Formats: sequence, structure tokens, C-alpha cells
Amino acid sequence: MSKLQQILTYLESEKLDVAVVSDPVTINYLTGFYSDPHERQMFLFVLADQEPLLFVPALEVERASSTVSFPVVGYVDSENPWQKIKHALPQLDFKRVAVEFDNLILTKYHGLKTVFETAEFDNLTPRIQRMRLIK
Amino acid sequence: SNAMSKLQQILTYLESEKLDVAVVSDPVTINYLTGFYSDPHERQMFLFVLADQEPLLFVPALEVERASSTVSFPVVGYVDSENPWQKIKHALPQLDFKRVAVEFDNLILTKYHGLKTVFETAEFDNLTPRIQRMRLIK
Amino acid sequence: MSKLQQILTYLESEKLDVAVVSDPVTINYLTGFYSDPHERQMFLFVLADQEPLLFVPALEVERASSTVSFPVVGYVDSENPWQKIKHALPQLDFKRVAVEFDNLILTKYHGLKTVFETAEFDNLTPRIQRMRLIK
Amino acid sequence: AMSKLQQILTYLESEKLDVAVVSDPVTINYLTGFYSDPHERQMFLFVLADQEPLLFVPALEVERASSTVSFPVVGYVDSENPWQKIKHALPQLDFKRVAVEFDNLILTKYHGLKTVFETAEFDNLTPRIQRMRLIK
Repeated sequence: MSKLQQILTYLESEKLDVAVVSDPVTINYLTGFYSDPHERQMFLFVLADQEPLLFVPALEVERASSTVSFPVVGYVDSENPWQKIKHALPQLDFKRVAVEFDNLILTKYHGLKTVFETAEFDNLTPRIQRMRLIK
Repeated sequence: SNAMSKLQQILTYLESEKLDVAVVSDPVTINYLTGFYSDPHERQMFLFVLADQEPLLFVPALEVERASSTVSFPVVGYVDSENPWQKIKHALPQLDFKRVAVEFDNLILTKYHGLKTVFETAEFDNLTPRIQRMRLIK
Repeated sequence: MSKLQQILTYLESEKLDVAVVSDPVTINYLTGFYSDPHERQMFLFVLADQEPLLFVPALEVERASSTVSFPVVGYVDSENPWQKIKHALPQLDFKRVAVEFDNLILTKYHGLKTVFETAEFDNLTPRIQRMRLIK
Repeated sequence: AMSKLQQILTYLESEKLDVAVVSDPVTINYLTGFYSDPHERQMFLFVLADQEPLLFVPALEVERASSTVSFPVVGYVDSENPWQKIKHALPQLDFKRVAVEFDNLILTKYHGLKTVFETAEFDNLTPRIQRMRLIK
């Protein structure tokens, strides 16, 4: 059972529509792709029903696509990343989203609130901390 | 964690050494990089880590099911009546392979001459020291 | 590692052919040369494999030349500055250029698109903001 | 105001050395302005007594080295034996006395160089370079 597969079972039990992973250390733990995007946006979206989506700066798309097997979407500096995420994700009613409270900065939290306009936000961090206990 | 994965470290290495692909032939190294272990005895098995797309694991037909549930990137198998070199060449992207790395401490001459039909005009560099370096981060 | 050197390292990591600095405050930060050109064109070009080029109005060439040690090119009002910049720079295939998104106005951006006709344009501002964190 | 490489030549004369072998990439870059980390591959700068130096590098570095320095660069690929290639690239002299950097040269490379200079005695080059760094 993949780590990503365990996230899926978690979404099913907590009635989450998506988990949004923002910390490059957690992204690498779950997918095997590591990058430090500095000021640019990068997120992994684990969605309840379909394949995940890794969203990265355009300069990382080829390396990320070679590293993972599910879809990767990039954005260049002149594109607006929040709109690009919103169009790349499935067009669902996202009522409940989990994010990493111990990593997510407020600039990103406000940006995700333009993607998920009426969601409540739960904390994903303790679930990933519990997952690391089992090697 | 903050440790670069082994596959991504080989991708990074392919770019800085200007390599088009690394060919891993040692079942021990393949298991180290992917967690898939098989002793193919006389049959062909290679992991091809390509510079710019996901890797290809190539195995005897009997290992395809176990290999495909172990790794998430493509697995191609071959049966005894198929010629493995032609099958690898058709399964790989049709690129111009100018530079290839292989494990000098493992690859026997019959496999080296087989890979020379797959990569007909490549130079061959040695991948072994890079993988020995990778094991120094434990 | 001088500031211009740090920009050089940055250009290699981000696969940029040149960084174009347009803000007089940033150019003074990087070089020690301060001028307000008003409506006239001034740019510092940091190139990946040679020394930088400071491009200024003709009246500033003397003071610029005696403030920095790399090449300074001037232009007078009757010269077209876009053409003169294009001739003064090396004759490379500029594929990727970085410019300061927070400073660069659209009339300058359009003229730089005449200098670099097929480049894609990345944002240099966050890199310079990161650099100022370290005294 | 003689160049660093010229100071090495004077040194080989006063010490009765046939050649100074520089193995530390930081020292090679100090003397020539060429920096490369070769990891496990061989790279040496050979400062010869009567003759221009020879920079020996992995094949991938030959182009960048060749445009950094103006004396001869020789590369080797992974399937060539670097010790045989060095020995054929150097002048066919009787190397009786050779200097190497005691503080950098690992035993694998010392044994390799002993195939190249089969009857030399080896002196320590490191203190001489440390003395050169004292002068701006």
C-alpha cells in the first residue's frame, strides 16, 4: 500500500475532498519528488476520487513528470498560479480540504481560499506525522 | 523527508553528465533503486533510467506481474521466443542515444554487445562509481 | 562571492541567458552606481558567460565608467536605444531572460521584446529580495 | 611578478625535480584558473621542468579546460586506462624525482602514479604551495 494510497483511505474516513500538501519535505516523502521552489508555488493535491496532481513551477515540470507517474501541471512566472490550479483541478464542490498547518504560510492559505472558495480547512500535519512512525 | 530519492538523484546525474540514459543491469542495484528484486539467471533484465521521462523496467515475462505491482513507472516483459534486444529497442523512446552509462563492475560482454545493438552509436560511460557514492548516504 | 557573482550562479541554476536589471535602486545595490534616468533608458545586463554591460544615457557614461569596471555603453537622444542595446550585447540566442516584475513598465518590456525577440521572461525581483536578507 | 606556474618551474630547478604533479582540484584552480570536481575520475596538472605543463582531465572536461588554459590538455574516457594514457602523453623522460601533494594524494592515485613513474622517488609539494599562498 503506497503512502498516497494511505492518504486516499484517510480522505474517505475524514470526509475530505482533497488534501493539499505544501511542504516540499512532505511532497518528497509521499512522491519521491524533491524541489525547493523558493518563492514560487508548488503543491501536491491528493483527490478523493482520482489520480493526484502535482503542481509545480514550469522549470520543474519535466523533472517532476519523469519522477512521478501521475499528472504534473506547471506554470510560468507570468501566469497566475491560483487560477491555473483552479482550472487544472476537477470542477467539484470542495466542501472540506486538509492542509498542513505546520507549513502553510498565510500568503498561500489566502491563495488557496481563492481556489476553494467555500471549503472548511482541516489540519493534515498530524496524519503525516503518524505515517512517518511506521517505516 | 529532505533526502533526494535515488531515482531523482540519477535523473539529476544524467543531466549534469550529459547522459541520455543509465542502464542498470545488476539485480542488486536494481533492487537498491526500486525495491524490486529478481534473479533472472540467464534471461535479460535491465532498469533504464532515461534523462527526460519516467524509467522503464525490462524483465522476463514471468516477472512482469510482480514487477508492475512493485514500481509505478512502465514495466515491459519478453518471452523466450522474442529477441530481448529488439524488444528493448522498440520499447524505449525512439531518441538519438549519444551517451549511455552502464555498470562496468557488473555488465558482462554478451550484455554489452546486446546493448550496442540497442544503442548503435552511443559512447558508454561507467555508472558504478556514481551508485557506490549514492550508498554513502545510508 | 560579490553580488554580481551571486547573480551569475543564479543564472546557471535557473538556465537564464541574462538578467536585466531596470530599477535604478537595484542597479545601485548591485554596482554602487546610482542615477535617476527619468524618461531615458538605463539597464544593467548580467550575462551568463561574460562580464555585465551597464547601458546608460550618454550624459551618464563618464560617471558610470569610473564607478564600475565592466563595459558601459551610452546612447544619445537621437539614437534608438533598443537597437543600440541589441548591437551592444553579444549575439546569442537569448531563450530565457529574467526581469524585475515589480519595476519594469510595459513600454520597457515592449522594447526588451525587440531586443530579445524569442525569449521567455522570468521574474528576477524575488531573487534580489532574497539577496537583501543577508547583510 | 612571475606567474605561479613559472615559480613552480624555478622551484623544480632548485630542488632537482623532473616534474610536480598537482592532484588537488583546489590547488589546480589556484595555479591555472581551471576548477573541476572530478569525483572518482583522474585529473592531474603536470608541471614539467623543461617544457609547457600538461593538464590531464576526464573527457567531459576537455573542452572547458582547453579554453581556460593555453598549454596542452589531454582527456580520457571511462573505458581508457588513465595511467597508460598519462604515461604516453607525458614526454618520454627519465623521471627520477617527482613532487606530489602529500596532503591530498590518496593511495589509489599514488600507486597509479608509480606505474607512470616507475623508478622515481616522490618528494612533498604541499609546503611549497602553502608558502606561495602567503604572497598576495
